[PDB]
Amino acid sequence: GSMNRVEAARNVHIVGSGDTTVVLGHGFGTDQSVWKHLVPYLVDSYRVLLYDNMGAGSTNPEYFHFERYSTLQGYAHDLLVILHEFNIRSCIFVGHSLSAMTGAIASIIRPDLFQKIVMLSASPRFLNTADYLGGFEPADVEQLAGAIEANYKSWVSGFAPMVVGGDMDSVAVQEFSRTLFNMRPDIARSVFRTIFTSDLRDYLGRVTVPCHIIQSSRDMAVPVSVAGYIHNRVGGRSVVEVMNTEGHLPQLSAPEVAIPVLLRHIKNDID
Repeated sequence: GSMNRVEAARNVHIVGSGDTTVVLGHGFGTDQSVWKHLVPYLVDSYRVLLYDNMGAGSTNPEYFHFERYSTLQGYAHDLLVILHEFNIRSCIFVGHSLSAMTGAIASIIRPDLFQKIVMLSASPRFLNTADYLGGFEPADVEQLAGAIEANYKSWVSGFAPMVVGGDMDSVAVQEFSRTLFNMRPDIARSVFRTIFTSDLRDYLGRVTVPCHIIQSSRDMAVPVSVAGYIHNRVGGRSVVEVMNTEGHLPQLSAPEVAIPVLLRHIKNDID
């Protein structure tokens, strides 16, 4: 029989039912399993579409890293293809980390396909300027970069607790290491470079669909002022909620706080 890796790389899964579809995208170093504490609460009222991105599940029988994955613009394009191929008419897009920005970029092109956007732990740019506080100076970025290919075994066990926060013993920190270990060393490096070189701040003014902007109050990757930045720069209506939590992946590490906030913003329009 013939072969096709585009279904396998995207790894599209659909579950539940309803008039509205909710699409779930994820951030660097993880996969669609990050939404495990969210999905059970959506299925009664919504059809839920999950997908994979940012080099997730590299070590497999058939995973070639395509050239559209060199930039975030290509991921955004690939998202629009997914929406067309499953005939989505209007959708509630929920994006974690930089998949929030890929969703934002796609909504500029086809705002009719998006009812709203829900951003979680999102940032338009990680690196600092004189005027803009991304959260990282060049030293910080290269420090993290340096250890990635020297040993991927030791980098993951040091990086994973740093991003997620709290103690290392938790299942959240272990789950993130597990998904990190599915990636290859070389693919994670090229993806890492794309993350920290990315700058999407100019796009924000073009976004016209409603955005709900959610994050942890102590995120090592995202200063609290970044939620306000996005809020002031988006072109349509928007709202901000800083949760009183720690970590870049609060849906996995603090579900008791994160999940109810996500459900409110998904189910209700901007009141």
